[PDB]
Amino acid sequence: KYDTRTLWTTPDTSPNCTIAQDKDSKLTLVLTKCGSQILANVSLIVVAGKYHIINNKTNPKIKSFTIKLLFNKNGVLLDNSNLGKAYWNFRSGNSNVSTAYEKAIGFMPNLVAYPKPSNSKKYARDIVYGTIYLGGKPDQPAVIKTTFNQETGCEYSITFNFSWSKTYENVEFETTSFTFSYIAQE
Amino acid sequence: KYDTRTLWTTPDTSPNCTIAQDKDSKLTLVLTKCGSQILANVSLIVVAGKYHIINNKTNPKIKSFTIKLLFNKNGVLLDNSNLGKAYWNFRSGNSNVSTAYEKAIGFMPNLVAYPKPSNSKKYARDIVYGTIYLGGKPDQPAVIKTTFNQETGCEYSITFNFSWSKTYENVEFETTSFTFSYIAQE
Amino acid sequence: RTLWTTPDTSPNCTIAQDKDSKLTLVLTKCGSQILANVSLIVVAGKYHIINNKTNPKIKSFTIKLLFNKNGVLLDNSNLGKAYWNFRSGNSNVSTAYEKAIGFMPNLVAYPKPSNSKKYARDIVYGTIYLGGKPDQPAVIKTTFNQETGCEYSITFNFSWSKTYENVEFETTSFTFSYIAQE
Ligand SMILES: CC(=O)N[C@H]1[C@H]([C@H](O)[C@H](O)CO)O[C@@](OCCn2cc(CN(Cc3cn(CCO[C@]4(C(=O)O)C[C@H](O)[C@@H](NC(C)=O)[C@H]([C@H](O)[C@H](O)CO)O4)nn3)Cc3cn(CCO[C@]4(C(=O)O)C[C@H](O)[C@@H](NC(C)=O)[C@H]([C@H](O)[C@H](O)CO)O4)nn3)nn2)(C(=O)O)C[C@@H]1O
Ligand SMILES: [Cl-]
Ligand SMILES: [Mg+2]
Ligand SMILES: [Mg+2]
Ligand SMILES: [Mg+2]
Ligand SMILES: [Zn+2]
Ligand SMILES: [Zn+2]
Ligand SMILES: [Zn+2]
Ligand SMILES: [Zn+2]
Ligand SMILES: [Zn+2]
Ligand SMILES: [Zn+2]
Ligand SMILES: [Zn+2]
Repeated sequence: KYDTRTLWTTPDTSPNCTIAQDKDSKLTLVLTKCGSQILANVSLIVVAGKYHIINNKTNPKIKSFTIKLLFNKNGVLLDNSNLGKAYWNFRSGNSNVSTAYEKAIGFMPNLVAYPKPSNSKKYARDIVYGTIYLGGKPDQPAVIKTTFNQETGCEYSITFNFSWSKTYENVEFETTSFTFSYIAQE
Repeated sequence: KYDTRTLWTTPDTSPNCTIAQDKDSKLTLVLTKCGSQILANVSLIVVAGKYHIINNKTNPKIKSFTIKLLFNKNGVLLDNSNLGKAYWNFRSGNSNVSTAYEKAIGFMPNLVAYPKPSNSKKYARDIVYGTIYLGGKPDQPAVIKTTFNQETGCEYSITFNFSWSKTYENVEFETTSFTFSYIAQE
Repeated sequence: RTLWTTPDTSPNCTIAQDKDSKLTLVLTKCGSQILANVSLIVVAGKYHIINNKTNPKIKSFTIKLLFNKNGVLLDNSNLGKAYWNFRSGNSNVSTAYEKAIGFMPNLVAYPKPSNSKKYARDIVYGTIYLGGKPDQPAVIKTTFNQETGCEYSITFNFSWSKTYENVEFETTSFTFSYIAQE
């Protein structure tokens, strides 16, 4: 059956995301609608390019990057997002429904909770911080900062900024999972 | 909506909470019922009075404060709570249903999991800890400690204690969001 | 919709000796994701009172839940089967469940051990606090489907790095989620 309460990337490892080069990563993102809140589960695997293997010995200034999901007024993912549109859809089993969705407003971050930009200092409640671990190692933390509706050129957005303090020496950027939630638009 | 699965403060910024003076803050709290667990999402904006701008040079020992939600046997908010009664109801759209609810036991913290204070041994599982960030700045952590059913003068309670260890100088007390869950009474 | 240990404090888990602990675990199915809430009370034995001045090398322990093709708990799990069932009130359904595959950790998200690249996404880390004291953290590492001799697994490793002196191992609560098998 069509799982109309889940919007996801599918849980496979095929690259679906472009951070620095085309399809250099798998963002695994599952949004499950529990009424007024979306329960969100996220991880990242970088498979190629600039962020695949971190070396802060050779490149000490490379300490963060950003993955943006931008949505229009109907909750449809915009082309300029880092996440590709071909496997972002409602769930069917371990895959997606066949028809590209036309409406997902119920999965969008609430605009009264998280107003869009701006020319307006905004309240911090539109941010959630967490920590994930590279390679599952407990001494390899990175910060995942999630921000709602702070991108311009869209109606809604979810942004993930990944950052770290440690001087990583050939560490592959693939992460443990993090769960959060946010208030839904409808 | 008439969303009988969500009890909330609404997502607006109208001050609804009294910490040190009348309506000096907006507590944004959303309780969403996923069967036997309540999914909770919380943030705080202090808009005026003593806790609005922290200055620990002027006030070295102001390092914490508490917001309490106290409930009767039917799950109805009691007026000694810091959150105002007019701001707390079942969801309708971005607003509240027009008349106060009579029962919300399904939203109350489970008394077997989290007993009221008594002569019996108190267990730590009635607490959840998280860290939120003032102004969304990653060097401005504060701890949110949430405690279930540990107030007297009520049948159920949810208490939020906000505290910090750093010496903050002119830092605005408005927070990022935190998600947690707890076991429901019914 | 809810698989759980019941929320009472009667011991149901064997870490170092028979029924030395109460694992309170609640798994609620929100569709494609399981919402999980976990805490631990150790009541007796080696892990009840931590004293790292006396015993410097007692710094971690593991609790394993092993499941077969049907989502049924295998009896070599640390958690006892008598206690683990679908909710009815504050107790359990009268009969033992035959099926809960919809509560199992998804095997494409979280594959069993293999001879291919092993990804970290099958781990969730959190911190809980012993005695509810903010200066007594311990790490709770949760891992999906990485045990052998089972179809599915959930494992909780508890560890700490501070030198605790006479600290009772009873934790605050931690919530996490994971992608469901179906
Ligand atoms: C409830 C609660 O929160 N309790 C905490 C209490 C409590 O606040 C007080 O007791 C009051 O009640 O405090 C604990 O800490 C006591 C204080 N303490 C002692 C130490 C040793 N060092 C020192 C240190 C300090 N800094 C400051 C920079 O840090 C921040 C900041 O700017 O303030 C913290 C922010 O949260 C962070 N922001 C974000 C968004 O993340 C920022 C940010 O990153 C930067 O600003 C950049 O923008 O930074 N730095 N050092 C702290 C310390 C401890 N270690 C041990 C080794 O570290 C790790 C590791 O990397 O290996 C961390 C890792 O996450 C962890 N892994 C896991 C899975 O948990 C591992 C692991 O435990 C071991 O490796 C074993 O495998 O350890 N290094 N440096 N710091 N603070 C307390 O009382 O114990 C903590 C308690 O939770
Ligand atoms: Cl009022
Ligand atoms: Mg909705
Ligand atoms: Mg102490
Ligand atoms: Mg299912
Ligand atoms: Zn790689
Ligand atoms: Zn297009
Ligand atoms: Zn290491
Ligand atoms: Zn302000
Ligand atoms: Zn001001
Ligand atoms: Zn600063
Ligand atoms: Zn004890």
